[PDB]
Amino acid sequence: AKRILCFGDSLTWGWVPVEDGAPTERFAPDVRWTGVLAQQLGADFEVIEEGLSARTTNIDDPTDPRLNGASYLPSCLATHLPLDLVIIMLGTNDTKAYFRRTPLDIALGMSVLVTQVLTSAGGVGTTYPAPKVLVVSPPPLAPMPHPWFQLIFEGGEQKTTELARVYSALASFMKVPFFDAGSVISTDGVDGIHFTEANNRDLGVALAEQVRSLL
Amino acid sequence: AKRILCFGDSLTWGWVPVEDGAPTERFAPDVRWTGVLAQQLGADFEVIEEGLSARTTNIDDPTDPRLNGASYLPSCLATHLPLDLVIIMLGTNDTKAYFRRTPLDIALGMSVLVTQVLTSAGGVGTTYPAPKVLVVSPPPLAPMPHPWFQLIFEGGEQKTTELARVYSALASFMKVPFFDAGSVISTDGVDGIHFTEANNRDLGVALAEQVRSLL
Amino acid sequence: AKRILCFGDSLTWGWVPVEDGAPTERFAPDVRWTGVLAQQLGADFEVIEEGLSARTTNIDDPTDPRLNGASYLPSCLATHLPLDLVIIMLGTNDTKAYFRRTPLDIALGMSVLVTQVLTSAGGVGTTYPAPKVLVVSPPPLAPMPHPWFQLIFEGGEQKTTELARVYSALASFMKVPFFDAGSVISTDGVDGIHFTEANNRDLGVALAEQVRSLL
Amino acid sequence: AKRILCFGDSLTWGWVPVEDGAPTERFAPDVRWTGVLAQQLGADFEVIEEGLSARTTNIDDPTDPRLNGASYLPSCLATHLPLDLVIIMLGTNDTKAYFRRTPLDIALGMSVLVTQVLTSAGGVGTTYPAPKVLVVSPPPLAPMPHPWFQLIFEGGEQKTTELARVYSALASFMKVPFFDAGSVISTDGVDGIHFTEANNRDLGVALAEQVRSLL
Amino acid sequence: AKRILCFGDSLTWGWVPVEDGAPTERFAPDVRWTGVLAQQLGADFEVIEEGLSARTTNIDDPTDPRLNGASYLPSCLATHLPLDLVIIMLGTNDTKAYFRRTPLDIALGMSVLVTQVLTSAGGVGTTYPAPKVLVVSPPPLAPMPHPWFQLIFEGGEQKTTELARVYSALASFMKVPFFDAGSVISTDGVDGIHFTEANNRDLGVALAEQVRSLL
Amino acid sequence: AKRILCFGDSLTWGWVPVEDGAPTERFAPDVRWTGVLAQQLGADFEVIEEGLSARTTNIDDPTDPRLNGASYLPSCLATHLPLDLVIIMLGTNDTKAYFRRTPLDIALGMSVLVTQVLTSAGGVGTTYPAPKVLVVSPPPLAPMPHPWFQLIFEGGEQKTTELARVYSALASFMKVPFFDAGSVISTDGVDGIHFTEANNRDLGVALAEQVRSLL
Amino acid sequence: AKRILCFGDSLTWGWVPVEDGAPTERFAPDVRWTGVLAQQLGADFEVIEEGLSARTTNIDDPTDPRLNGASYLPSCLATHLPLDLVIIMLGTNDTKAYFRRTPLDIALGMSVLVTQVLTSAGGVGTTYPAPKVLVVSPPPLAPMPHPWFQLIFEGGEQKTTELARVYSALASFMKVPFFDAGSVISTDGVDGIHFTEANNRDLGVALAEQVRSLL
Amino acid sequence: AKRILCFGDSLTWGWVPVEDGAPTERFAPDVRWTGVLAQQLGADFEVIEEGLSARTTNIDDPTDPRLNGASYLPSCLATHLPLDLVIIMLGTNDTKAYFRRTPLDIALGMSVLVTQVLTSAGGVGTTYPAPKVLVVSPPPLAPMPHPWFQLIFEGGEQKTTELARVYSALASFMKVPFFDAGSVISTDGVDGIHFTEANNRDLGVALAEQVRSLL
Repeated sequence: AKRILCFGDSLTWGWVPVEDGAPTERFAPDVRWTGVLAQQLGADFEVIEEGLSARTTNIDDPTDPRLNGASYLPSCLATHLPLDLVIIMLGTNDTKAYFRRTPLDIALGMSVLVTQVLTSAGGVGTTYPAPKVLVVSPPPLAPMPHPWFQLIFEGGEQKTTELARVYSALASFMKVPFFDAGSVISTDGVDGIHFTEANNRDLGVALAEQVRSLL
Repeated sequence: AKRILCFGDSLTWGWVPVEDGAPTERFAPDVRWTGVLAQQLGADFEVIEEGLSARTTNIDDPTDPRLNGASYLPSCLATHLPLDLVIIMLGTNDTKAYFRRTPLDIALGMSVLVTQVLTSAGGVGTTYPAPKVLVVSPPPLAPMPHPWFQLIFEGGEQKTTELARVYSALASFMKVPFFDAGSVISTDGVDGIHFTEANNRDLGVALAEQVRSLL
Repeated sequence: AKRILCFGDSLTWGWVPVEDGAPTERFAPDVRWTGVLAQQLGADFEVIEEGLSARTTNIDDPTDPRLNGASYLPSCLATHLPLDLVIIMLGTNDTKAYFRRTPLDIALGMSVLVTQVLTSAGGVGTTYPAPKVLVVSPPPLAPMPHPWFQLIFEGGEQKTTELARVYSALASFMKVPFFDAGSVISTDGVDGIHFTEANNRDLGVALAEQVRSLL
Repeated sequence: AKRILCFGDSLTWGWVPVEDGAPTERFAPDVRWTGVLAQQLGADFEVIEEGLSARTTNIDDPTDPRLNGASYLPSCLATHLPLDLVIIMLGTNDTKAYFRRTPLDIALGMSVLVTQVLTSAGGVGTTYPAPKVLVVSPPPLAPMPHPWFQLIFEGGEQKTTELARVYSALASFMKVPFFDAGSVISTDGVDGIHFTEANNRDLGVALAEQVRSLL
Repeated sequence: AKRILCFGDSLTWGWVPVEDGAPTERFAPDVRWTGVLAQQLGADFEVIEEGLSARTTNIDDPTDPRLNGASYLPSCLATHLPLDLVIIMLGTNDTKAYFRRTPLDIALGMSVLVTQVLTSAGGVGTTYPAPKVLVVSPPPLAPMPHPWFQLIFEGGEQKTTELARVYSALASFMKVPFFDAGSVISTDGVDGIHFTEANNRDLGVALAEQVRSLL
Repeated sequence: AKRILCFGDSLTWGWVPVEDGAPTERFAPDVRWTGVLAQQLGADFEVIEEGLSARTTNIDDPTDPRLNGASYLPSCLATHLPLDLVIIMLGTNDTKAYFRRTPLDIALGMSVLVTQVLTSAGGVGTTYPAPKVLVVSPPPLAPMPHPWFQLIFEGGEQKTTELARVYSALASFMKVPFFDAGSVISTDGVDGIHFTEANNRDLGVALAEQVRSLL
Repeated sequence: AKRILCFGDSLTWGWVPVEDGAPTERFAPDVRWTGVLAQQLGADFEVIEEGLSARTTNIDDPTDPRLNGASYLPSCLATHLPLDLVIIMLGTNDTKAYFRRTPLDIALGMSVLVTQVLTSAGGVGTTYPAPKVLVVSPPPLAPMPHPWFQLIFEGGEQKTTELARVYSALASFMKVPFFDAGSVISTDGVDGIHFTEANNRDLGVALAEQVRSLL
Repeated sequence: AKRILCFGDSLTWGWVPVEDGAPTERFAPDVRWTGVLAQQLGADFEVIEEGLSARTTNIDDPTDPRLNGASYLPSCLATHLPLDLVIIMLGTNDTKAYFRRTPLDIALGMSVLVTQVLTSAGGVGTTYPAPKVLVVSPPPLAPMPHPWFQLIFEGGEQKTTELARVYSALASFMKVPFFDAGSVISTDGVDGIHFTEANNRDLGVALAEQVRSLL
């Protein structure tokens, strides 16, 4: 089978949006989009789920040492070889107010991740090739009813509206494929951040189409 | 299904032993012991493969920044919740000559990993409990025909022979389960380090029994 | 007896406000609010005083390496187990001009401390549970007659007026108790920063009621 | 009342020794030696308990970031002013095999702590003087039935036999008070490391005499 | 022959401008300005090419650890002794938006490099003198059709326009030779950043005159 | 004799202002103000000159690792015991544009140096007392004809007009002596930054009066 | 022409051995082995000289920050693309007594450099492939008359005798070419470390044959 | 007057030996050897005293951050220009048992200091040349009655006896002046470490001769 690694944040993990913000649980394996992707691709594909809630592209979060995507991705790639394609959907967490990042800064973080994929051939001690990479801008954020989410994401809705543009430009320069998740879904979870069951279905179906076309 | 994360090194990844040392490829999904484990346990269980070749317990390798297990594990656990059990088989790489580690130093690295599993409840924003842990000593190393492996593993065999004892002592102190892989297989790969198809099968069958006893 | 850890800054230590700014002394053990709290609760409770003047939530002070609350709290918690409750009143120092922090930044520092309490079960080698936590916003700052305090707290009053709102939002999200010190006292010390004897009395009496409600 | 800070490790915290090593609980407040000390001294004195299990003099423990005594002590001293005396009993953990420390190295660690006490006058913004210091060597370790404790303390029984000598030499050089806990008790806990109820009583009574002599 | 080291970025390496941004190749050795310089100077001179694409004066690039000029230059000078002149043309990369540098900041980076050249006498174990230095401001950037170049260089056109003035002031203060590449060429490459064949020729001819005037 | 340490920057070293900016020489020992101070005090005082050109209060200069005053002062104090008084005149370099410091930031740097003086009793192995400290604001800067000095000091003329205010407030709070050099001289050097012969004489005479009054 | 980068230490730079140890000069361009190599190969090849005296494989020298080969090589490769072959001769400096390195440690450093070459495709923004690599063990060291060289190289002659073996093993494992300089020359310089004119000729001739076999 | 910087440790500061080890005071200005040197040389020379008790050549002391000679020297040299000669007597503290240094390691630290002096021309913004250097081995240590000194200097008598040999070899290689203090005095202080009045006189007279011979 061809092997597809989905690297991302809570949107990849499958965070169930709740009115009280947190804590929550994971969408069922056949409901979260990575599962819908697996189902739509079929049994000659294997999907590997590497979504970590709150993960950023390449910035340390002072509240939690686990969340720097670029710190983890090289080790993850070498763990999962052989791989055919890595889907990277990140950037939503980088738009939190405390990071004070512009859309460019976020695209630069994404560029680091893209380069990690492109330079991954061989892993540790193998003959395996580098996978391809698909850069995915997350859908724009929506208004958030929970006061804490409103606070931590101040300015974030605005910055997420620019990610499709800056990620498309980056992908074009780096000669790697791009897909805008916002082109097929809006962020419809009750919290303004996460995905509904239908959001997950629609993105999984859309990404299966992208994956088939790329391989 | 109950979820089992197998955190380890090349022995968990499925490195195919070769006479010329490296490079190599991965054992087929149903051949490597993690796949044997999955097949033996059947559909009431799910296995997650997190084996990274050359990984250590908790020591940076000056040749490769990807290999410190303890740097990666917390992020891995939070990625994969919900989990029921983490099987950790590490320590072989720590016995390389260049690390100058004693069996105690290696057991201390394992202790860090055990604590990371025991303190993992909730992950990022969830209601999930911590998984159980199973500490696994790898089998003793064997004579290595390739001169580079002989060099990098000088003194290593003797240290691997002590890991069942030090890990059992650690596990008893921390009140967590222990299993010695060396109690069911010898290291029979042609390189003196990695596993044959039969080694993989025997370990997968043995670990399935261990999993059933714990979950 | 139930053990209550009071983790804070000079307002917890008991700094006596003086017209010449500094130096000063500590309020007497029966006058500072932690002592009032102890007296009001009686012998079924033991109050542990951990107030360090000038302490911040989680930011290094360039003038003094002792003042990062988050650097100290985990060691403090493991020292003081068994614990039933940790009361945290911090954020006033974070509002000093030189830190250039917003109310959100300060609430994020508070979030780090909350998580350190919530994840403290066991300490070093024990069977003890984590304590509960009570997040306390300090009262707003008041006019300051001393020229140096005027300088270092420029913009601070306005930030302290926002802390009840941002800490309440945080506590709600994290599902932990919140209390606003500003709901029972104003900052009445002559320096515009610290507490009078009556401020200490009133806060100690109010907090005893909070403690009894939680334990 | 005169204020006495007891800075130490699990022997100050009051670890209850057990046959199975860990986990355990704390001796009751009236049983641990810091409580005995307080009772023996009476109302003219106040005892502050700052014992952290596994704490070293001044060395980072790779397994736990909380354990470097010298990292914490300056903040602790400024927290607890006004102080009349600091009793420091540390060095047992420094004798663990993995630290590879000699008795001299351990005494040098103690020297750092002594200097932190001697240089602590004023704290943050106060008129208080520096407290006196009392350097205390812990009793020699004893045979340990638990295999993990045997492993981690290999060579440590021997090193602990030398601490009275090297600490006495240090304290003489630094012109500060010294007391050997081994002059009054042997390590009689079932694990070979920690104190019995009677050890706690005997040491508390002995230290009360030392405090009265100094204050 | 007198030896001339040309230390720079892609403008010194000889990056061929392309409409799709990247990837590209190097201008031929007789076409890039360092080769024109060598040809124009003739046999009494020797040119050493040390241009690294994307290199900055003295600032780490978060996307690529190879790019800090000041990290490399001292090792490079000691490698190439004996030297008569070092031509330094850098600053263009420093004007990328993500570095948030002012013309002054960039001139201060150039100052570090100048001092590295001035203090280079002897290298490792030699009797050789320091070379002279020639500070060169790059020409102003121009409009960039590629959306990714436009993004990463936002604000850069404006900052590059100031480099001749700030570098001239620096060089005057430091009492070292200065030349403005913008005095003889405009940035005519199709991407708005790199040099055409004619730009290379004109700059090489001009720099040959500067070299003869200094050596 | 009483021992007076003069800790400062180029204005303490005795930089001779020159129209061409740099390089320069030092004023003669009887002309620089530290020499005038010595003469005025007489031979029952010993003046120790510790002026380092370009030194800041407590901020690293990216162009030169020698220039952080606070990195050097504790070692300097311990070198020169016994000492009666330390005169600190710093802050001019902190006003350089690249540091992006406010007058408050610079006063906070000064506070670190004051504390280092006040906590210096005993040095290494001695019985000697801490010296007193005299905080001195440098005179305001003047117009600078040299384009490099104009560049690096942009915004600094205005900041230096504020140092007397912020340093007087700091000194008042810390209960240490203050003197404004601007109260007796203007910056009359041809470069707008450094002192003329008369500026040196007038400041030395004034500081001798201050020293006598303080001891 | 095909481009050959010679990455090395003083043996590549062309250090002229002298009886007084240091300082010295460089062998003439037609005498040092890199120039003999160029002459032997002729105009279809281009030799790039990157030898830095005292350079180590991958270890910082406490006396000189310029000397870590692995710190410099990635930047050097990207500078000099396009490249066809990198010849690496290093390890002599790693045998200095102060580094306390074994032959394995030195071969591990070499491994880092080999990996840097193998992973160098593309450089910064190019279409160029990775060059091939040739690992070269230096000849064994000889007796040294200068007392300082005797001191700093104590144990080094014995370690250098082992480098051909360990480098051969490493090269075999990594599936890259290997050549032992010691197979064609002995270290005949008067200082017991550096090369004579004839040593340079013989190695240049031998390495030209090696190059012709690879390209 | 020519300016002579005496850079050293307690032997340069003028530590008065005492039977109780520490604390002590400084020898009077005309009794410590730097003052003897000044009196002997007379008014055409100016001696600058830069002796810091416990200073090492270039190693951090874990007990005291002030003691790394190499961290301080470059800033000191630039402070004290113009300079004619730097006399460096260091290495005694590096022989303390806890540093685990060999004589070679200490000579390498001295080499760093020598290079700092040799490369000091110009300082910050000046026209001044580098001073000359004189490398001075301290005399051999002697038997020590104080138990703390016996402990911390274990192995030091042997190592200090080697310093004249290794420093002479170093100075010869580096082509700089060397003088052995042990050629004119023995360490006659009652503590076995520091100098008597006569030791000071004898060394000061000897060094005056060395200074005149070099200048």
